[PDB]
Amino acid sequence: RAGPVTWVMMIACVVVFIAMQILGDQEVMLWLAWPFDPTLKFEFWRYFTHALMHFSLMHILFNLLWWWYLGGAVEKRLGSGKLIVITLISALLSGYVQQKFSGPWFGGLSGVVYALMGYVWLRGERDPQSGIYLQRGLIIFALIWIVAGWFDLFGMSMANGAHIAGLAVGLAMAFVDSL
Ligand SMILES: *C(=O)c1cc(N)ccc1[C@@H](*)C(=O)OCCc1ccccc1
Ligand SMILES: CCCCCCCCCO[C@@H]1O[C@H](CO)[C@@H](O)[C@H](O)[C@H]1O
Ligand SMILES: [Cl-]
Repeated sequence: RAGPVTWVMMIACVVVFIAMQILGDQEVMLWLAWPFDPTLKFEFWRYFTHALMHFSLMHILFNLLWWWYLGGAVEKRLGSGKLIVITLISALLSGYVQQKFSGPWFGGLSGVVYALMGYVWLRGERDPQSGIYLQRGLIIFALIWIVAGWFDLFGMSMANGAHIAGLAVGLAMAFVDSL
């Protein structure tokens, strides 16, 4: 069974997605988006809660599938705290990069997913004895997912910088952990 962090993130993402359909996207953003006014700067949740908002059925579905699988394996084999820190750092840095080039109106677990991909793969590669690795088939489907994003496939128009930021964090932490 999926652990407490894997579970609560999925719940939170569904609750927020529901809230977005009922109230509208823009209204949910006013509460959860990255600070878009200087007066909102000390509302600390906003540097993270942008990761809980999704705009498309397809990104929430696939973001949560990857989260469920990679997050779940990290949680079970390496503990809940590990998953928390990976999420918080990747959300913060991917958010930071995104807002820098495209402004404060954005959201999604896309960045956090890149970080779990990076983490799980590089950790399996460098430190087999940890128990976690990214299976061959999944490397392939991860790469297709990455490629679909990079080249704007399937009518998608996302920013690459934030995704790079997320992957960098996952690699960095995998590097640190395999010493
Ligand atoms: C982030 O949300 C993101 C990042 C990348 N690189 C690709 C997609 C997404 C969102 C997502 O999962 O969208 C669905 C893509 C998809 C999956 C399967 C078939 C067709 C399209
Ligand atoms: C560009 C010139 C005008 C700027 C207008 C920006 C107003 C700042 C909005 O603040 C936000 O208002 C929301 C509802 O209005 C609340 O949900 C939220 O708690 C609050 O933080
Ligand atoms: Cl989305």
